[PDB]
Amino acid sequence: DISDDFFALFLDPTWVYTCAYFERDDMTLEEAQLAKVDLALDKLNLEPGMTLLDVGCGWGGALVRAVEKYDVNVIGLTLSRNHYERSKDRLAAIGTQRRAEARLQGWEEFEENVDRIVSFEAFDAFKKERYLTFFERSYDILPDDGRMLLHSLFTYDRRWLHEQGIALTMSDLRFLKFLRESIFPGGELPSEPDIVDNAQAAGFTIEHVQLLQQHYARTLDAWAANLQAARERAIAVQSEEVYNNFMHYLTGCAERFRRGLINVAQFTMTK
Repeated sequence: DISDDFFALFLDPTWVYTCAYFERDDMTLEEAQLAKVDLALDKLNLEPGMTLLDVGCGWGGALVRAVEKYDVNVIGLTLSRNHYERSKDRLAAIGTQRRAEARLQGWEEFEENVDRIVSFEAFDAFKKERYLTFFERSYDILPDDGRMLLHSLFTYDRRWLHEQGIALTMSDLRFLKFLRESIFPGGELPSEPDIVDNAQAAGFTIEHVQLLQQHYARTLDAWAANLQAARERAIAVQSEEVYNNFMHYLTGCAERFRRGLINVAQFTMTK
């Protein structure tokens, strides 16, 4: 696995490794990551004491913000031990009377009632055979007035891209191979209908779709600039091969968000 010490060289202090939201053009990376979390959590209409489930909680940045700003009980799920350990430690260091727990557990095994669900860039890594099952389970554990904010990457097919004046280049195919054949996201993404049609089949209404395509291009630019500035320490923690691979991933994904080849969006999902 890639060490937390490597990610610490280019992530902001929230340890959020998903698309930020530069709500104001002059926000720092940290302010834009908190704005992204707040943007999602505001759509859930949280009241203090509600229980929020975070599917794919990462290193705990969103849950920590959820407790601190919104005063909710939180459950975070992750299958990554490095993610679980940091989430566990950070939530315990919060001074709160609320429940704040991280679990080394997949959503497929989680069956408690919660009031609201949020998920940042976990869905686009699910198997397509689990798309509907995820929304059926999400629907089932939410109350009658429950809400879910699904933040997810998705891709476009050749024909839609052509209608938008975009074509995939040989360079784009070589990058697509490098994704699947290495350890990075973006390979085998869902389409937008994969999200919308399965969510609606499970009974959800799509209240709102907010695209963040160019916010991700800026986020990836910032991670790449941070990593370049810390290149020597990055190579010491890992290796030159890993540094160059990460730099190829970050700049290559930023380029393809700017070109419009893929997208990222927050789907406000109601019952």
